[PDB]
Amino acid sequence: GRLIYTAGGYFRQSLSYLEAYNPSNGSWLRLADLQVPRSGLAGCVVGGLLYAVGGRNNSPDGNTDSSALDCYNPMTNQWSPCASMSVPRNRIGVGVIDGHIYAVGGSHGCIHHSSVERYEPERDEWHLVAPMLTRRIGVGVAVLNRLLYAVGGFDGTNRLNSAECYYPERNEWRMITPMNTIRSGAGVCVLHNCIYAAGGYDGQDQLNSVERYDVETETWTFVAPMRHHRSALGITVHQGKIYVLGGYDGHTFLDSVECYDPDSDTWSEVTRMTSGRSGVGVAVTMEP
Ligand SMILES: CN(C)C(=O)c1cccc(-c2cccc(-n3ncc(C(=O)O)c3C3CC3)c2)c1
Ligand SMILES: [Cl-]
Repeated sequence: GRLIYTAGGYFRQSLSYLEAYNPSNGSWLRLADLQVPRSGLAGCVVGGLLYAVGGRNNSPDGNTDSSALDCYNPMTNQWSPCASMSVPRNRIGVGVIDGHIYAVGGSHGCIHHSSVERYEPERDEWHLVAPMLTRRIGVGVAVLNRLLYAVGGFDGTNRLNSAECYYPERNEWRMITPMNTIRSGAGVCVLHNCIYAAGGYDGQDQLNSVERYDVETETWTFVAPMRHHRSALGITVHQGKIYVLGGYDGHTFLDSVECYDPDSDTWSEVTRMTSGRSGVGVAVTMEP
């Protein structure tokens, strides 16, 4: 079976939790802590291994942006450090193409990155690629048809409705149709032929709205809203369904986990995290 892994996050300070949720039986397992607490990180999976990428340790002892890449092996329940990125990237987005990890955007102090870099597990090496056309932190990233999409975020002055696409064989970014909603710190994922953008912050309010981009029609369409307004949510896909994990609603650090069924176009509550938190990294792989 396959589990939904949530790594890190934020409640009062950055967290080192790694916990796994099993959709088949409702259960949560607490597994080995991150070596370094971090919020604003991304999770991804390559070759059955879980990776935690970037973030920031917000701690009473000081605040440190992370250039770290760390690898969790479910077989051993151990974290191993990998090569660090060129730069710290808090509020990062990541996507996997052809067994390589793309690290996109994020912040280092007041630096809002447009830069993008690619990790090759077989060589344990990062290399920079073409930068985005826009500086983006709190950027949503998704992969569809071996193309990489960067969606919304914050450019240092404004939250963004814009999005762009990276064409690996041209090493080139191009704008796509902008979303119907400004979204920073949203959850972005892919399901079937569509990129979904769920929640986020629009500059004024946390959002419950959810819209999806069909690459064949180049248009964004709203689907049913989530039950909870949320920014800095985790999102993943498990068995053809979107799961959104935690985030912040303007009032509470949510423990709510909601699940979207695209056939009924409905959201439902499925479980709650063991504790409320925002800014987690999420991905899916085999059980330990
Ligand atoms: C209430 N606290 C501070 C938290 O919940 C929190 C804590 C740590 C980390 C994050 C986080 C994670 C990912 C992205 C972003 N992000 N990136 C950009 C913007 C923006 O406001 O535009 C944001 C905010 C809306 C979520 C933040 C949020
Ligand atoms: Cl932060």
